Amino acid sequence: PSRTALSPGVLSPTRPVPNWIARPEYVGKPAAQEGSEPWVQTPEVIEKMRVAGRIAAGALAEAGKAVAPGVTTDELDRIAHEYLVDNGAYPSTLGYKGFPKSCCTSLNEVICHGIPDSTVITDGDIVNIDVTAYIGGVHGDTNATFPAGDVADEHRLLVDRTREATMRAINTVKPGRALSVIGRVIESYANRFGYNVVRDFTGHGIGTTFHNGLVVLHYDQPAVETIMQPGMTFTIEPMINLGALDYEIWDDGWTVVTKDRKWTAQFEHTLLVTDTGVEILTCL
Ligand SMILES: Fc1ccc(CSc2nnc[nH]2)cc1
Ligand SMILES: [Cl-]
Ligand code: NI
Ligand code: NI
Ligand code: NI
Repeated sequence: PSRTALSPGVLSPTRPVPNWIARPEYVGKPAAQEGSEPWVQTPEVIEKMRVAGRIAAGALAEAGKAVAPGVTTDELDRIAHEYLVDNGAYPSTLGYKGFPKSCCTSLNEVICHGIPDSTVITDGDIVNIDVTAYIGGVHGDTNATFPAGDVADEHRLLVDRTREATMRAINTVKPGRALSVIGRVIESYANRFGYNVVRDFTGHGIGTTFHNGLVVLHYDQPAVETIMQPGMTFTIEPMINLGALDYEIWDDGWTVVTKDRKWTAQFEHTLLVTDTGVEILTCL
């Protein structure tokens, strides 16, 4: 048997960032300056995003390595935070529209945007950790769902098939392809198992800004005319649900949970469209 429905715990004090680390503009402001930037990056921007992406990948791997029964989500945040700052990177979530931590930790029925807190991870949980680094004036964004101890077959297959859906979408990235093929591949794969792909949350262009206005749908909608072009950088980050798509937000205003409390899994990479195919920027 698995755990029952989560409730919110208490947050640790705000984690400090040394002053020599440049803040993204939106830290300390109610909203962010983003959503109207070019989608294709310059070679110099792409080189800085390789750095940001590899640091984020490091933070995710170190926090992921710690996922185990007994560990709290706040403990995962401390590991991510420290990895980012010791690498000279600002954690993009920290202060983003007031978000109070340095990564999102979303267990079980939490679709996304779980706030690291006193919540204790337990056997059979699935723990998504989503972390973004801001360094060299650019962002790199990545996430993965990690099993804690032995997970029930249905939840283990949900995680594995979500990771496979994500890799299948990434391997469709190639200049000239409609961006829509990503959602077509993800949803067709998910529907084999009777899963539902979340529609209200999407992937996004990313560059000097965290969400540059480019939207990447994870469901099938071929009316979108956008084509993948060399130099474009965006995320693929499908959330796939065992149950229905209906959701609710906690009183904290951030934590997004499935209304029927059935579990959900997500993976995410920041990608570059190259002249021949794709490069994953959030790689170790
Ligand atoms: F409003 C928020 C709060 C936290 C995040 C970081 S999780 C995430 N990574 N790609 C999309 N979302 C993003 C937006
Ligand atoms: Cl989002
Ligand atoms: Ni998000
Ligand atoms: Ni993310
Ligand atoms: Ni993202």
